[PDB]
Amino acid sequence: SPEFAAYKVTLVTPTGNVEFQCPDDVYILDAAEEEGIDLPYSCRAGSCSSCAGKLKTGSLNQDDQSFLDDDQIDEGWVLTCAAYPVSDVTIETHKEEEL
Ligand code: FES
Repeated sequence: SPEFAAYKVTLVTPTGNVEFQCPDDVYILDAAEEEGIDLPYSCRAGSCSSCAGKLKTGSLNQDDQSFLDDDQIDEGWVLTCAAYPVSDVTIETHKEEEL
């Protein structure tokens, strides 16, 4: 394993696909915001539905999330404020209305 790593995040947002590198120790939301992408949120603490997305491709660490149940994680749900990439990932954002 590397001392330092980042992963390519592809977000499929309502206004288009956007891509950026996300450090492996920065949450998806935080890294998107630093690149000027506006994503939904409210609690920023892993305990609500606001920042929900769907993982389409790759792997995440969501140890820091709590609101999604184990079946929802198995089904690909993501709380973007509380998720770290562990590989390159593609995530569809703005999926709250779907819960
Ligand atoms: S903004 Fe509440 S869980 Fe992410």
